[PDB]
Amino acid sequence: SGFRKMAFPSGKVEGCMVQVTCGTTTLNGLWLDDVVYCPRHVICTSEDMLNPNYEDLLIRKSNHNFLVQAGNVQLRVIGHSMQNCVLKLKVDTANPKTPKYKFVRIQPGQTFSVLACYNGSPSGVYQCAMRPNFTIKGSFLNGSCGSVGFNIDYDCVSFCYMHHMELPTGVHAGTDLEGNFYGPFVDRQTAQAAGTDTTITVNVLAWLYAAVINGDRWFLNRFTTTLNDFNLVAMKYNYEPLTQDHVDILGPLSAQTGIAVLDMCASLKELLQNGMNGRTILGSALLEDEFTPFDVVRQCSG
Amino acid sequence: SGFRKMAFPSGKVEGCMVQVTCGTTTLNGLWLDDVVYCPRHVICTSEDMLNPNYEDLLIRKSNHNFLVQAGNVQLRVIGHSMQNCVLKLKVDTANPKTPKYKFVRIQPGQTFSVLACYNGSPSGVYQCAMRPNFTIKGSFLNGSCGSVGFNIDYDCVSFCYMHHMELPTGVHAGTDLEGNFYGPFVDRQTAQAAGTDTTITVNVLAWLYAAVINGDRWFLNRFTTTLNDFNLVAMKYNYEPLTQDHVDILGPLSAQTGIAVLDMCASLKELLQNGMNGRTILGSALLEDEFTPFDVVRQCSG
Ligand SMILES: *[C@H](O)[C@H](C[C@@H]1CCNC1=O)NC(=O)[C@H](CC(C)C)NC(=O)OCc1cc(F)c(F)cc1F
Ligand SMILES: *[C@H](O)[C@H](C[C@@H]1CCNC1=O)NC(=O)[C@H](CC(C)C)NC(=O)OCc1cc(F)c(F)cc1F
Repeated sequence: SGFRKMAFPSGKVEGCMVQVTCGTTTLNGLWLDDVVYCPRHVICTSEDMLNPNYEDLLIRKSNHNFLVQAGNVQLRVIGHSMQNCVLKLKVDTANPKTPKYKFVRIQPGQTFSVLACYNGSPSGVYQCAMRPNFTIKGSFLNGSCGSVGFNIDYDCVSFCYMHHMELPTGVHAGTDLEGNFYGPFVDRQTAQAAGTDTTITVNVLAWLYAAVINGDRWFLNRFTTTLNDFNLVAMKYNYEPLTQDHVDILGPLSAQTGIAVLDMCASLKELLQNGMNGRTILGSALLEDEFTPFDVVRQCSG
Repeated sequence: SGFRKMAFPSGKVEGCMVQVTCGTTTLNGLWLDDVVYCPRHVICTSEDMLNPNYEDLLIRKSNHNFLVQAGNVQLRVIGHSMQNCVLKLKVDTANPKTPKYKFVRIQPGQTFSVLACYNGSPSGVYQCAMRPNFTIKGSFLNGSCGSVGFNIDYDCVSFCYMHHMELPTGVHAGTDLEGNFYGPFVDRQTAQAAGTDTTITVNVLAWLYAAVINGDRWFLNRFTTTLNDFNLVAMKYNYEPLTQDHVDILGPLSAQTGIAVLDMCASLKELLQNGMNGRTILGSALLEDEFTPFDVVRQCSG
């Protein structure tokens, strides 16, 4: 009973967070086996940030320019390299707490847990969706770079995000763990604009199924719609098109509730056209689009 | 930048969760030093649940009736006792991962992180407030009992909640770690009603300060109010009275934003009387009351 935005338990990742210092710049790194991963802008200084030439900056560095601190213990850096926008620091000690892990590059609309960290020390955990415009709506202050996002599946941690920057609109941008930015962003100290965002339709439908599973039924109707006709209304309200692949993904939730997917689409259409009229769904006065179908199944039951 | 509902990192608690089995009943326990804490209704059966006599049920049990599983390892139960609504199981092994910890009984309006668990295995983490009617709005399924709520302060875990039951309205009730229920509830398989709930005024004000710190200023006004006059309007909208102690607690946030507390009260009064007119605050169309002043300061900065 109840439905909450829920993060994965963070213990397996907490044991991987370290502090990386280069000069007067300190941020977080991810320590897996004998490698530490961190954002390459740790090697920048005050005037570098505007438009840094990272290959030049890195060639001017040596191993002893990097300070890695794991709790109170200093780790010796014995090699360094740059891969896209991430720095990889080889250290003399393999992390004894390295979980089973993978690196994954996620698609827009997928969610993950963020372990916000400062100075190598975890601060809090929360759930984020990769927006269609490749930003996330996080909570990050100075010193948070190198915090990572992840999913957990049977004690295997899939890392999918490393934090690098904030945009002027207060949203956030970063890379996969191979250092490739999500979206068009670059790691420079400049105001960068994201594309216009859209609402993740398949997630809104998943969340309406969660509401029914939890006993919220007031928005259902007897009407039905075609997929093409639903997507015409979706365009008008800046919702992503719903594909047949999305319909199939909602299959299990549709089977558990007995509500056909295109039936739930007819409910969403009426909610988009008439509003909620002062009612709420799962406690929300706005339609929620940061729960995937997987998130709903993981948390709901019978 | 950004403001998110954020849980504490859960690693220190994950290493304390075990499975407790009595007969065909399985739930979660908390393993600290050589004691396992769990809800006493683990010793109930099908017909016991309606109105169990727990002292009778426990006198009919012996140590070997309790199965404790820590991961794959079985722990030997070498003693047992009941304290209020919690069972305490002495085991032959002290938990090597026992954090520094305290047991605390919290006041309504305070928040904590919940580590939802099933079969001794952590499932997810989320933040909850103890409501004025001593329920929490959680997400708990069959098998979740014994999941705990906690706060963390400089690597000391303060445990404040253990989960025992759901109410017919879909909210949740439980005990402190000494086994005393929050609120009037009892651990019987019966429909129990909570008192009428009210909104946590000091938390709503804290969250309005978070919005200003984050650049949301549209709800401010030039007007001001007295505390007595604010509390007359609070009663009309089912808000808790604001005390001078609450005003003092909001001191730091007021000093950082330059907005006097009674000035922010005048904003809240106008929001209560006129609504938001289709605008949002920190992404919310409803006023949020599950962030304490401490939560805001912990997460916000300059
Ligand atoms: C790394 O810790 C930090 C995270 C930021 C800091 C505040 N909240 C965050 O998420 N990342 C940065 O500070 C990056 C460093 C660059 C070298 C990549 N810069 C950044 O986020 O700048 C944002 C920015 C910059 C300019 F110039 C603007 F005009 C607006 C703006 F939002
Ligand atoms: C323990 O795991 C479980 C947690 C519940 C199960 C579903 N969601 C939860 O949070 N606790 C219980 O099942 C307790 C056991 C009692 C012996 C304390 N019962 C319970 O929650 O019942 C709720 C209930 C009971 C009756 F009879 C009703 F009519 C309504 C109702 F909500």
